[PDB]
Amino acid sequence: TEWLLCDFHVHTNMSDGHLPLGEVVDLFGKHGVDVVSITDHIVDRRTLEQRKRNGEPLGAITEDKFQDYLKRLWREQKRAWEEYGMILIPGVEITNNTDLYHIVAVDVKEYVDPSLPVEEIVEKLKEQNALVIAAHPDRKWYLWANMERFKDTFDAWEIANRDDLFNSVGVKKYRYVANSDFHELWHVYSWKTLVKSEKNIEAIKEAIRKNTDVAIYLMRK
Amino acid sequence: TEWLLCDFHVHTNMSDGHLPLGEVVDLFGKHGVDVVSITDHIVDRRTLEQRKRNGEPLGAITEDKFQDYLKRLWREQKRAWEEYGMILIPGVEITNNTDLYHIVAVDVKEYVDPSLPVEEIVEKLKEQNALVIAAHPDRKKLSWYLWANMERFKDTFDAWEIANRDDLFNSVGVKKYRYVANSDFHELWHVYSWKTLVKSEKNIEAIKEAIRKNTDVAIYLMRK
Amino acid sequence: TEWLLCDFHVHTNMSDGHLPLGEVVDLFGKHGVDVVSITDHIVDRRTLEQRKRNGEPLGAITEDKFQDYLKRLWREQKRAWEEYGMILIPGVEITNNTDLYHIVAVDVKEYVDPSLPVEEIVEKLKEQNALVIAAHPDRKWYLWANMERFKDTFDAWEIANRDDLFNSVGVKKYRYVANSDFHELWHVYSWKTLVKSEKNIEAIKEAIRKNTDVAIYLMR
Amino acid sequence: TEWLLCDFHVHTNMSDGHLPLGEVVDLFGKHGVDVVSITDHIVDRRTLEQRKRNGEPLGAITEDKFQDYLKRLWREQKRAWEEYGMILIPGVEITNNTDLYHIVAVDVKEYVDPSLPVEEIVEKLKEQNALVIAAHPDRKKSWYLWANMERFKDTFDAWEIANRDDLFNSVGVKKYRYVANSDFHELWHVYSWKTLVKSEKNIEAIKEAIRKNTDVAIYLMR
Amino acid sequence: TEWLLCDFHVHTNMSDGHLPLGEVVDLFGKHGVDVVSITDHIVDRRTLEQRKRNGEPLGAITEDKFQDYLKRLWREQKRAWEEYGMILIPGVEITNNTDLYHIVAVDVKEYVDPSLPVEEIVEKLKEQNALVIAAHPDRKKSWYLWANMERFKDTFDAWEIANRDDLFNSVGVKKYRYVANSDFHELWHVYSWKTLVKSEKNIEAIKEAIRKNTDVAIYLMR
Ligand SMILES: [Cl-]
Ligand SMILES: [Cl-]
Ligand SMILES: [Cl-]
Ligand SMILES: [Cl-]
Ligand SMILES: [Cl-]
Ligand SMILES: [Cl-]
Ligand SMILES: [Cl-]
Ligand SMILES: [Cl-]
Ligand SMILES: [Cl-]
Ligand SMILES: [Cl-]
Ligand SMILES: [Cl-]
Ligand SMILES: [Cl-]
Ligand SMILES: [Cl-]
Ligand SMILES: [Zn+2]
Ligand SMILES: [Zn+2]
Ligand SMILES: [Zn+2]
Ligand SMILES: [Zn+2]
Ligand SMILES: [Zn+2]
Ligand SMILES: [Zn+2]
Ligand SMILES: [Zn+2]
Ligand SMILES: [Zn+2]
Ligand SMILES: [Zn+2]
Ligand SMILES: [Zn+2]
Ligand SMILES: [Zn+2]
Ligand SMILES: [Zn+2]
Ligand SMILES: [Zn+2]
Ligand SMILES: [Zn+2]
Ligand SMILES: [Zn+2]
Ligand SMILES: [Zn+2]
Ligand SMILES: [Zn+2]
Ligand SMILES: [Zn+2]
Ligand SMILES: [Zn+2]
Ligand SMILES: [Zn+2]
Repeated sequence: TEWLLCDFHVHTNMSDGHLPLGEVVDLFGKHGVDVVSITDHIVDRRTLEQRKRNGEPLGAITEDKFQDYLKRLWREQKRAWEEYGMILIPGVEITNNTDLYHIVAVDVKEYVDPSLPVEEIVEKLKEQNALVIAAHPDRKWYLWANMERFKDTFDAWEIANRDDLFNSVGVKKYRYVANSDFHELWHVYSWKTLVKSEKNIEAIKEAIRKNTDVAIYLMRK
Repeated sequence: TEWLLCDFHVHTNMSDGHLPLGEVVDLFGKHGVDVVSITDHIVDRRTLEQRKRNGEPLGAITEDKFQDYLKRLWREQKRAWEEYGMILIPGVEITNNTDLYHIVAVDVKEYVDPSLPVEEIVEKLKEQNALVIAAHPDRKKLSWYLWANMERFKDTFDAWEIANRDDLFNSVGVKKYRYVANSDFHELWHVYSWKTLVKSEKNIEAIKEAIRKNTDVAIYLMRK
Repeated sequence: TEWLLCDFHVHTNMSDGHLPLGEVVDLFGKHGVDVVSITDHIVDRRTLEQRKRNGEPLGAITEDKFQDYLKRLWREQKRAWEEYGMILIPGVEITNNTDLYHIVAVDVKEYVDPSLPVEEIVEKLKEQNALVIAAHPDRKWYLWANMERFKDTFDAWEIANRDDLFNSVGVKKYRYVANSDFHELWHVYSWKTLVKSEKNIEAIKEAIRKNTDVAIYLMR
Repeated sequence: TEWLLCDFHVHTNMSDGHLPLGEVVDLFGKHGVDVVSITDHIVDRRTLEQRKRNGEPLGAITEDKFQDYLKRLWREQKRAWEEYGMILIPGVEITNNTDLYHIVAVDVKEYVDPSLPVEEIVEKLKEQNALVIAAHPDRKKSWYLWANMERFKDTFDAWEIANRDDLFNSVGVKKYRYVANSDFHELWHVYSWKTLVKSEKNIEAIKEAIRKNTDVAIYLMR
Repeated sequence: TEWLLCDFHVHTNMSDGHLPLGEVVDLFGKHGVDVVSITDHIVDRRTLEQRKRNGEPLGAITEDKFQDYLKRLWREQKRAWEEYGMILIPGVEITNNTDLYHIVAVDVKEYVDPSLPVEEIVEKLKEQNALVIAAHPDRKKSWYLWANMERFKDTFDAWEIANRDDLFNSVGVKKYRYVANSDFHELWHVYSWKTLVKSEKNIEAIKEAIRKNTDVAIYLMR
């Protein structure tokens, strides 16, 4: 166990990020990030159809393309490791804009319908042995309004996002992670998670879940 | 360079803490803290006179007793190391309650008058090779002088408290200032608090260097 | 705020243009351009060494002369202003003909090695508070093959050059500018940039970066 | 003379657009377009007969209804100006799908038969003091106008150098007079290339400016 | 051409000012100064050696760090304009405490050795297209420039007629070209004499206006 620099909340142009998968990997890799998870949006059906009909970009991975999406991440795991000794973890941001809950899952293997209740989504992700994070809206909300309700539900809560800290997770002593919520280049510099863990995916998930050796770290230019 | 667990803002019953020094050291050592600074209060003359006048406790080390205070900590350095492999750094909290600024000095050697202007205090502390932290008032707390004037003091402090007890102060992070996180310990239960994790060799000069540079510094919430 | 006529991509005989600096400045001045950047080439070493070897002209400012070049441009800012109320901005075209990227920097202060990676080059230009443009090759290329990758990299992309529009910039809704890529007198008639901005260098760079009040205009 | 943002090529559900007239106006108004022309289709006889015959929608304003169509637009001129300070100009798209020329006319007052020769159409429109633009087929879609550009060099006040999200290099390379429009049918077509023109904010001044074409730029609304 | 409020003589903690660069900029920005030049000291060799030797602070930017100093100022040009619409101009105070001439240069691009003769300094600065001002010693403080005014009649673009809260009648009585600045080191020095100049809001226009000196006034900010 050394301390690893991690970012569990990162988007590409496969959903609504600015940048291609390869480039997001090169950026984080060249900046010494040890562990990154790609968490592109899957979206509730209302939101997706609202976008289709207004001719807006979907900004999401469709259920039909989700397998092809994970396949791209499976392949990038290889490049990320061989080129940077970086651990890339396939994930997803389960994004419900109708009921206003965004849930990040790390080490996902199957699509989960974002329109399902929070507990069913989470039970589904736990059946996949994914890590489950309550994401916090970025500075620029159902989970955060009902934190006591969801106390044993999530493995960790976002205490930090972009350049912002959220005192409510700390005050309640909840389990915490800190991520960039990356969409564009300059978001690479953000609060990150430092975790004391063997450098393998099961170990990393365990360490976040335990949350006894997890700190938050602000990466600056 | 392994990452070390650090708390640079800790008080004992020598100033206004609830607990005896020995007991504070034992508690931090048994909780596996790697670096602790004891930063008991020195307070401006006017505040002292006022407490003296109201017959309330001084809650501070007097100028006359400062070397005796340092002498207790130097002996505590020995025990801290022998019993826990812990680095105790003598420090102080320079407490101006008249003008409302609290400055934590880590690895202090000489008394400095808390009444002086901020930059005079800091220049004095730099001559001693002490690490100089801008302390944040705790949430159980007025408009505080350093925090109202952050841009003015940006090149004055080696670090600002981004966190204190169980609270985070987003202003530090938003501006990307150098940061530390401490307990501001007074009571048993303040041991469980935000702390600083720093990548550094386990020696006092190396630790101060790491904090000043502030590129391998994280914050860490110690829980029961 | 008035809309300004700008040309951010212009060469002189100090690199590979046909004309003297003074004459290029007058030409643009007299045709009523509000903002012009002189962007003479600096070239990667491999390409310089090749030309040296084949006895071909360098067509570039050498690293050693780069300050003397900018010096000439500082002096021309004074004259361009006094004579024509025109804003001349020192610039450069970072020309890598080994890996085929040309990068135009507006309000450049220091030489940047064109042999560096694109991202290193750009981060260096941003450190100088320069405006960074993806030059498109004239109709008579690594960046254009990799536009998605460089989306957050450039402040703007050439959507037009000489008399040619490049549909790919627009189709992608990328930030755009339009310039002459001037080398010859007749290149003064070309696609140019109309930008709504205060008439000052910082304001202009900001308005190109924002790109919300930027149009293209054909000078005939 | 400030620079006005303009769209001279917009359709409503009165021809083959998807949207109510009122909506179209509200959409352009609230996006800060200064000048809009509604240019619904009128269509050559042969095409209309063919459509009637196949039971297809006409997607055109009939000759019988043309004046009612203009009346709908005159009333919207008032609301466009009052609500948004926007100049709405009644126009039309003269649509010959038999010989393949689409001609956009801005500030139209009378119906003109799309089956007439290009040149006779343009003369009829110039007798009405209408601005006359050669419309370029949108990318999604051999066109007569565009195949015979030299023939029509002095025929049109302007050619479409841009349409929806596409640029057509042929107009610029020839250094012809140009405008850029949305060719709007669907809600999302409001984000398109548009024309930026330096002009007094009135319909005669505007038509004059496009015609001169020396203070005309194109502008991508995103 | 409206009248711009200007301060061409301001120091930061990078030389001997009390305040961070960012603060200085924020202070002038929020007080509505239109144009500021940061003019930290560069100092003659002999003075620097003397200071090193006495263990005093250098209170200067070294030749080695000059380009980094300018880089700090270029980045602040951007933030000054974006946050305040203020023009920040990189400058310098050429400080010869051996022969006693202080020369302020506005829009500087290269380091110039303060140990050079007055005239050689000014030529080097005019080769950079910098504006060149004779700085007047502040009152709190026999100076070469001021003792030899006739000698330097056509040497400087302007002389300091005012500094902090003091006016120097010698410049006006001679009817020389003038500017008025704060010579800022401490927070309270923002309230000082300043220059009001009728100019287009750009650095070349501004330098030209001061140089002509026919639309330049002095203004006490309180
Ligand atoms: Cl989020
Ligand atoms: Cl999001
Ligand atoms: Cl405190
Ligand atoms: Cl306290
Ligand atoms: Cl030690
Ligand atoms: Cl090119
Ligand atoms: Cl070229
Ligand atoms: Cl069409
Ligand atoms: Cl159509
Ligand atoms: Cl009218
Ligand atoms: Cl002075
Ligand atoms: Cl001084
Ligand atoms: Cl400027
Ligand atoms: Zn997103
Ligand atoms: Zn989200
Ligand atoms: Zn977000
Ligand atoms: Zn997100
Ligand atoms: Zn206390
Ligand atoms: Zn305190
Ligand atoms: Zn406290
Ligand atoms: Zn305290
Ligand atoms: Zn060339
Ligand atoms: Zn080129
Ligand atoms: Zn070229
Ligand atoms: Zn070129
Ligand atoms: Zn249609
Ligand atoms: Zn058509
Ligand atoms: Zn069409
Ligand atoms: Zn149409
Ligand atoms: Zn000074
Ligand atoms: Zn001086
Ligand atoms: Zn002075
Ligand atoms: Zn001075």
